[PDB]
Amino acid sequence: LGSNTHLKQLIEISHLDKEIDSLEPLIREKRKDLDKALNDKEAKNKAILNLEEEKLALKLQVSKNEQTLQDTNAKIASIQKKMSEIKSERELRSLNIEEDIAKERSNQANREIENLQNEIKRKSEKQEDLKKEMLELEKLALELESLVENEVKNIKETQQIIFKKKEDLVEKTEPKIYSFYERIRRWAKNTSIVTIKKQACGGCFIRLNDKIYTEVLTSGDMITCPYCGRILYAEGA
Ligand SMILES: [Mg+2]
Ligand SMILES: [Zn+2]
Repeated sequence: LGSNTHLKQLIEISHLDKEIDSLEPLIREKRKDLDKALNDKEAKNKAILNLEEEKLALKLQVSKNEQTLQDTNAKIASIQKKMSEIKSERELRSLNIEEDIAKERSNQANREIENLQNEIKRKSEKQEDLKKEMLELEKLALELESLVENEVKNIKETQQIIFKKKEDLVEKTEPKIYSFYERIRRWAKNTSIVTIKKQACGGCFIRLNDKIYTEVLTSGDMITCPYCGRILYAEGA
């Protein structure tokens, strides 16, 4: 089926595969502060541009309010002109009140415009803030980058050395045995070879029946789990 020396050979290889893989989180850890700075800087850059779209919409409102304020003031002017020419003096008190409503609407527009302009200003202040933060983050990225990339390069060279060792080991392995390993590794990755714990597959955790548990411990072969297909071994048999 396999044989214990073939099992040994695959255990050595599978450990070198795990080494190559488990160094991937290491590269990520090494980059964490640097990637954080770069990603925060990009997020703040987007926030500046978003705030610019909001300032644009607000500036459109300022302009719309400004047109109605122009209309309102023309109406005031027109009411006052009518008061000058008058007619009688029924309407002097009447027009004073017409004018008063129009004055109030013009006071509302002036307040609304001032309010919008205030919101615009707060956004421009926030933009200046973000811009300063972006520069601190660039300063940060530039500091971290020299070492981080050297550290990562040294780690890559280690994965190559590990792979070179794998080549040497694979070259000494019965091609059929290796391929049986690789076929399972396609889907199972680094849970390809597992130990028995309790009486269950160390990979799918479903209890192995008496016949199979005995077979793994007693016989000098290499057995696969009947539920998931993984290679199984007793840590010492
Ligand atoms: Mg008056
Ligand atoms: Zn299993």
